[PDB]
Formats: sequence, C-alpha cells, structure tokens
Amino acid sequence: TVLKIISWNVNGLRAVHRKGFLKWFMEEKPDILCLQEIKAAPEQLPRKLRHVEGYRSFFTPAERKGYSGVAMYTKVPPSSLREGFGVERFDTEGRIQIADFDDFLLYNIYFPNGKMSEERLKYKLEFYDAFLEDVNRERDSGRNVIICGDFNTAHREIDLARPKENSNVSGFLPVERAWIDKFIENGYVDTFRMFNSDPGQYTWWSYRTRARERNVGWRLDYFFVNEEFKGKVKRSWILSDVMGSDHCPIGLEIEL
Ligand SMILES: [Mg+2]
Repeated sequence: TVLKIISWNVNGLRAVHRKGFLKWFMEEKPDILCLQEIKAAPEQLPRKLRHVEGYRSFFTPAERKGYSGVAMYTKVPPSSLREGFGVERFDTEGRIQIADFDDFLLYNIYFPNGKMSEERLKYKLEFYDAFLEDVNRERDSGRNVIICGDFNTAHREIDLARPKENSNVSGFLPVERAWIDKFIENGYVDTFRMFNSDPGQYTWWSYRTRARERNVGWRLDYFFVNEEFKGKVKRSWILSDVMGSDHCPIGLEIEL
C-alpha cells in the first residue's frame, strides 16, 4: 500500500483557489496534503472553500493577521497535532504543525525567511536550532519522522540557478547551507536527492523577471526522513508543472 504526501507553499490559500487549487487537488488525490502560507483566518473561511470531500483538515494560523499559517488535509486523521516546539517566539507565527500518525510524525513546517533583516536572519537560524532540538528529541525516543515544507534555503550550488550571485543573499548564505549540512549530518535524509541527482530541479521562482520561464529558481521545499525510515521511501519528486503559486508542490510516496 502506497501513501502519497504532497507539500506546497501556496502563497495564500485564497489566491491559489482563484488559480485552480481544488481542480488540482481533486485530480492528484494525495493521502495527505501539507500546505504552507495560508495567510487567512481559518474561522473566516467558508466551508465551500475549506472543506474537501474525503478529507479531514487542520489549520494552524499565526498570531499576526493574514501572515504565514499552515494547514493539513488528510484522508485518515492523526491521533492529534502539536503546533509548536515549546518556545513562545517560534510557536506564534503559524509555522509549525506536527501530526502524529501511527507510523510517523509528520512535521509540516514553514521555516522563516531571513532576507528582511539581520534580526529575522537570527530568528531563522534559531528557529532552525529549535526545530533540530525538537525532531532530535522525537527521533531519539524511537519515533520515525517525515519533515516537509519550505526551508527557505537552497542546500548546494546545484539547488539554485545563480549560486554565485546569491552567495550573500539569505537563502544561500554559508551559515544557512551549513545548517542543512548539520541537519543531514544529524541523521536526516534529503529524499529528493535519493532519486534525482540532476540540476535545474527547483521549487520556487520569483514572480518577477520571467524567472519561471527562464528556470531561474531555487529548491526551497524538501521532504526529509530520518535514516531508519528511508527504506520506506519509494518516490520523492517535484510537481514542477503545477501552477498557482510562486512555489510548486513536491511529492513523497512511502510504502508501510
Ligand atoms: Mg509567499
């Protein structure tokens, strides 16, 4: 039995709905769909918009109105979800949704963008720190873990079109890249690279400067699993032709 999980930074749920979201979701039929950047008060969402037949849904909004926010659709519900690491400043931005399924925890994470300022870059790296602490704690206790979402960093030079010009832009700073190295070193596997070693494989393109048509993109969205669980991973891929956001969806298929 295959379980298909999709992750997508939709850049606003209302926006992606105007651009074919429901038709796409109906045709793709994942078992679990993880979404980032909802940008909406869930309580203000009409049912025609939020509810999708055959799926349970769970929404984790930011304190700040219209900002960030994540959500999860699933055919089979988790036993519960956790919405933070236990650290106030990281738990109030609508960035963390951790669902407990039988066989794994599924981390649906919208990691912070560090471009804004040195303070937001500091926040990003310390968020990374708190995340690693959290997943390590769970992984240490014998849990298998799947982590998906927008990491807001391209790992290696192959993971973006313009590595040299972005050497001092947040998203490709040596400090950020080094954290992904560290995360991997700690026993988590970048599942896409298990199957695809090719260049030009990205998940985000600026809406500006015709980036998507020029494939001037960055691989910012990942599926990671812990080392012990990797044997269950059968596919990890990029749904590059799916429109509606500045990111495209990514997919994981696992056999349990
Ligand atoms: Mg966005």
